[PDB]
Amino acid sequence: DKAKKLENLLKLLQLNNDDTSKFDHKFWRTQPVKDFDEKVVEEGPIDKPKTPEDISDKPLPLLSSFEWCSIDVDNKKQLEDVFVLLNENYVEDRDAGFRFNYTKEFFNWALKSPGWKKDWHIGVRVKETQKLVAFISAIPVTLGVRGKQVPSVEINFLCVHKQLRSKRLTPVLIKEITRRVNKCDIWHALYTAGIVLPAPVSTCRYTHRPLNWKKLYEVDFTGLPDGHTEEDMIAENALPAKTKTAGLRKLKKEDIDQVFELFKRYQSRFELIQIFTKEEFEHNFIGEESLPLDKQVIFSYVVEQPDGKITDFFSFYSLPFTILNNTKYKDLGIGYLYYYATDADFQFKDRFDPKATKALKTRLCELIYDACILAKNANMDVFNALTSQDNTLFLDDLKFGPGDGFLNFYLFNYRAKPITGGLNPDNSNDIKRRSNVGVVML
Ligand SMILES: CCCCCCCCCCCCCC(=O)SCCNC(=O)CCNC(=O)[C@@H](O)C(C)(C)COP(=O)(O)OP(=O)(O)OC[C@H]1O[C@@H](n2cnc3c(N)ncnc32)[C@H](O)[C@@H]1OP(=O)(O)O
Repeated sequence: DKAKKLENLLKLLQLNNDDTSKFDHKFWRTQPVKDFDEKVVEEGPIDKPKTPEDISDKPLPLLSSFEWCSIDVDNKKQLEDVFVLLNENYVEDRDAGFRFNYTKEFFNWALKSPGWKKDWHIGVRVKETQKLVAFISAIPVTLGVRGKQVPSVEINFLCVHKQLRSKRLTPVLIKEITRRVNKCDIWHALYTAGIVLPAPVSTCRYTHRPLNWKKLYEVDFTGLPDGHTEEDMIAENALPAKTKTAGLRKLKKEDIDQVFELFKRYQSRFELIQIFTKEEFEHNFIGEESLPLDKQVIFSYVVEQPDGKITDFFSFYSLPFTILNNTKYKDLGIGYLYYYATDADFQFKDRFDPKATKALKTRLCELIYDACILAKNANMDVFNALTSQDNTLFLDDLKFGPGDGFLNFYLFNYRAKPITGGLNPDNSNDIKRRSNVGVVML
């Protein structure tokens, strides 16, 4: 009642002409989640503490015709099954012009994270045919939620085949993967969606830096502004071929220890983060051995000083679209800004000091300017960033356009207060406060 009131208001805040994928609440009403009207007095779990023994080993009943299944990443045939199911179904509109293009290379990187368990890469198949019709994945991480060590799981890649959509099969998937994670002494999750569900702990906005404006326009992924020319836009978004900041090079393995310190030192300013083990850190920021440029997933760069000191670190991952109804172009290169760290504001006591901000800003501008060059050179056509972290320092100056897509962050079975998503009351970039959202989901 005051739940629906505040939900409609939340939906109105986020109203737009769904860009990409975007889908009274009988399922979540029965779930360990913050409700909209609920003010949080103290942060912590929602359910009374439990043990694996209160949770059964028998998987939840599916309707007649279906069956569960693990997916072994390493098993080509099975892996392929996932990205076929995704690519064909992961975009609402069938004739939208674009399709997701999840590669084997990509899921090998994302789904094989330290502690990954094939039983957490869940699927559903038709009994008779063995057709994979639904998928959800879980991966282990300890989250940092305002100083508190939360041992949790990251749910991503929920997908249900379009032909049997709206069949309340999503609850079953969720319950079942909750079951499998509860049965291993994990009681929380971090999930993000573009859709508004009961527990938005945060909200950020997608933005786009054009790297190849001409192609972007020819594919209808960007507009031609009023009183402006095609050439004008080309000229406006023109990037140099070579990066500008001295010291810049790829992230070698030998850098892990020095970077990992700089990263958790830097990251420890945000209220919601993932606490990285040197193991999982190394896995995220160095991809499969020698992939070609059109298959490489994670791009990580560092700034080495003459004396060998590592000062800065930024990363980005590729996730291409397939472009359908278009004679000139078959696909669209998409870079996403990932995790980064810099020591440029370290010699300052307060993050929000006008001087500490000025310093951090002109550095982030330098680094992310180069990230763009690098991405363009990696043959990407557009560069996405999320108003999260300290992103709001450079988004505008670096010609990151406003993008009509919102990302809400959620915590399962845990209540936390609103965390700055880098947005103002009116959805413009909060350049004064920036964001305390430290995690970057896929
Ligand atoms: C350690 C404990 C474990 C923690 C577990 C964490 C669980 C959280 C996991 C959450 C995963 C997020 C992480 C990601 O991967 S977010 C990425 C999800 N991907 C997409 O949305 C792109 C492709 N979309 C689809 O395939 C859709 O058709 C899906 C399958 C998503 C919805 O299917 P459909 O449109 O054909 O209808 P339904 O009959 O199946 O189900 C309708 C009910 O389900 C609720 N719903 C619908 N969509 C979502 C959604 N995206 N997150 C959460 N809930 C969702 C909805 O509110 C309604 O419930 P209620 O409002 O009446 O109550």
